[PDB]
Amino acid sequence: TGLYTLLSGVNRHSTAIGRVWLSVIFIFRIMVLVVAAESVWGDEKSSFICNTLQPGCNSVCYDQFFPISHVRLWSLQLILVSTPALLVAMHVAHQQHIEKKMISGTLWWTYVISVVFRLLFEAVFMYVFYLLYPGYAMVRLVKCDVYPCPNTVDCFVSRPTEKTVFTVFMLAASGICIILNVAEVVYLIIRAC
Amino acid sequence: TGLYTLLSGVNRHSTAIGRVWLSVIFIFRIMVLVVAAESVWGDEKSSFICNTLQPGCNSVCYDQFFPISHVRLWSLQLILVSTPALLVAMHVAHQQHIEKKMISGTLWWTYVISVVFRLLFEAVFMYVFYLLYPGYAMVRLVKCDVYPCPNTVDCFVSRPTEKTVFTVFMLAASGICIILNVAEVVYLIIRAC
Repeated sequence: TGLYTLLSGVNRHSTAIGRVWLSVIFIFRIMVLVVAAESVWGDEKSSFICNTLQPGCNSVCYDQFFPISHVRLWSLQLILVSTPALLVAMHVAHQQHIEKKMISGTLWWTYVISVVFRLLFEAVFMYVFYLLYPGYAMVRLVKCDVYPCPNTVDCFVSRPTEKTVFTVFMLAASGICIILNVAEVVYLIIRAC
Repeated sequence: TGLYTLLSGVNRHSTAIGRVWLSVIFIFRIMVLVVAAESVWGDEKSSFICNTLQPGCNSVCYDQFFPISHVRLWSLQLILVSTPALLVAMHVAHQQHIEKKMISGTLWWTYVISVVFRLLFEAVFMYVFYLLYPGYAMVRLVKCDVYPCPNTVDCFVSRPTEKTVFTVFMLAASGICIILNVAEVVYLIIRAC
């Protein structure tokens, strides 16, 4: 869990919000993603079927309706969100090594910049999820007319309801993280002056 | 066999060529067609297969390469060739009935016109066979690119060699019939003057 708290962005300049609340939500998202990765999204493509005899229609319809899986989007979001925290940690380690082999304002500015970047990454991933999948709910039946499928064919999705439940969980966690990051930057600015 | 000789065109004005030679060739063609109709052309479409998974490609390729079967063409040719003979026979019966209830030149002209029409029908059927199937030989493998078949597919024909043999027999018989009809009209014209 120490690696997770390091990836969250815990810093010596962090207040209570960034040290005890943001890290817990980060670990919660990690755990939910680990639980839901291969259990429920494992057979997303192998169980995807369409009512047709046309060869190759299943693959093209699946690619049309799922350009990128939800789990991969969440994994990329977590990696990109955790990147600035470890960047700051490596910078701190470099500064301490330089001190050993031989100010606070630089640390403060680095922390606020990293928090802003985390907020930006979370916001852009929320926006791209909204673009790709406008509704939080997943439907049982989809209509596909991509070549080489003739006319329009019916295709059926695996586990729509469980995927909807996990999507709601993940979106709520991301929204809470965005709100907490905004509160963190506002609190730091207020404490500055 | 009497019905066959009636359908050949035997008339009281017929010479030896039309009475003993043409009728025999007509009966020979009838017998060969009866032998070859369903024995060798029976499974022409059910055994026609193509190397593909595309639904509907077998039927469209068969229709593209065999617009009308050889056996049906020969049957239509025989029916149309035999039509003028029975037309003449019915006209003779009508004339005899009119005589009973109450010249030779009319009979002579009707006979020559019927022979000319038989020659024309045989010639046009030979020409249409040449148009549809330029080569007398049938090939084992054909290349088909008709929609919905993707790209070009290989399709295989049933009994190409036996069909080639029977085609040669039928074409030779038809050519002999054409030559005999031309000889008949020339001989009748010569005897006229």
